[PDB]
Amino acid sequence: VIEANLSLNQNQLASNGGYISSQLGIRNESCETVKFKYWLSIKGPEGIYFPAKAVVGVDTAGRMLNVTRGFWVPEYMADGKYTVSLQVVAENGKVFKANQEFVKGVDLNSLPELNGLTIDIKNQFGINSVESTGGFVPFTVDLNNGREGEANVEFWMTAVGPDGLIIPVNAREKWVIASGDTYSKVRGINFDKSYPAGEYTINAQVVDIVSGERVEQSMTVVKK
Amino acid sequence: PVIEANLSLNQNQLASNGGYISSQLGIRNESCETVKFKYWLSIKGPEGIYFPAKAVVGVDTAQQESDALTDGRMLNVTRGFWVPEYMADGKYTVSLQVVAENGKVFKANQEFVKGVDLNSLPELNGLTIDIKNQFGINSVESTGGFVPFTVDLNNGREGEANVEFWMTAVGPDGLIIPVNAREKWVIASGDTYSKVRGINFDKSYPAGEYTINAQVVDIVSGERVEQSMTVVKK
Ligand SMILES: [Cl-]
Repeated sequence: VIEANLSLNQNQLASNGGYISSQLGIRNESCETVKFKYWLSIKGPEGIYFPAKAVVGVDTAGRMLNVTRGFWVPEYMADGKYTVSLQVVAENGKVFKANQEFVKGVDLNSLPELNGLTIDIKNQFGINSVESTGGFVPFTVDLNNGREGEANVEFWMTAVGPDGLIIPVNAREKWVIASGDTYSKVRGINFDKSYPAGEYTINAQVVDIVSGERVEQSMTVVKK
Repeated sequence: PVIEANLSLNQNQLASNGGYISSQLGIRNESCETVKFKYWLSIKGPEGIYFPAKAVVGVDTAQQESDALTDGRMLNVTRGFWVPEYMADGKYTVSLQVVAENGKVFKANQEFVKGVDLNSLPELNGLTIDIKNQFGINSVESTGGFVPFTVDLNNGREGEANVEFWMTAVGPDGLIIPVNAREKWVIASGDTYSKVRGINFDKSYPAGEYTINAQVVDIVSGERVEQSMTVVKK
């Protein structure tokens, strides 16, 4: 019905930021013509959300839409990982999204880290959705202390979902991790049948309580 | 309304060094029959902070377990949490949330502040930020509606303020809808920048909660302040 595609000309910025040029493709492939609205937005660390392209309505009367849109990422924005999202909502309510990530001030293919303490938190089996009748999704957590000295860390997780829900996934834990050691666990969330349908962001936070620096890791699961 | 939830905090104002907040949680069954539900207490704060009220000494292995209340009866529990110094100064929302077995959601929220005054506008060092749902429209019909917001930035500094401003609506299905494009304003000392910007919720947008999120940046100091307001599409 609609196929959305997003390409970024570049994916890695230095700490001072820079310019990213986006190529947007929206294809109406089906037999019927289609009306939709679309826009381009960015999500980043520290609760940053910002627009790159305003809401525009399109009636494919179908064609193929190709648009280039760039945006500046200023130095003041936090170093870390950002997600650019081309979003389309069709007249019938169907939602289509094409996302791409860029990083600022950190390496694209490295684990997030707090000055030598690396944070490896993953959706263990890559389960991106669960049935409306319920399902369970396990996550792996590995905090590896690559420093010469000990790391004093705090860790927790919530599920930020529909209807303003913020569901606890992992209570606040505190660990003193020796040099060279790793804190490892697997933690799952059971999505009970009663939880509302929609998108949940599994939000993991790790803090070095000595430096006071905090790193967040966000992972999406949809309940159908 | 099967369930009635209530929350109170023992204090609503912390210094920048943080502190300890005790909460009183009340969940009453108003229905004529037994109700089964799950409930939890969570906190949302500045800089994208979200955290659960619970802290454990070792490894958290607990499940989110259901409770039940027979006709007329009530659950009263107390929960406390530490707000560490490292957490950003600003406004926090504590939310008691209840999900009944039937899928119905009930919430009771209270706010506290850390390192800022309780009854004062959000501010960037003398530049105050006053952003409001203009007519107090908290929801729109599933068939669509429009909600205007007032924006007033008062520069109480001695020199001019250089700011960047934008708004989005963070909604269901991972939507982040542009509301106000990124603009840069130069505001003289003593002046107020005022505008009105609204968002049209098209009929086609998904039902559920939208957080209208306004962000203001002092582009000289690099400091950023957010203001979040909720609109529900039925
Ligand atoms: Cl205290």
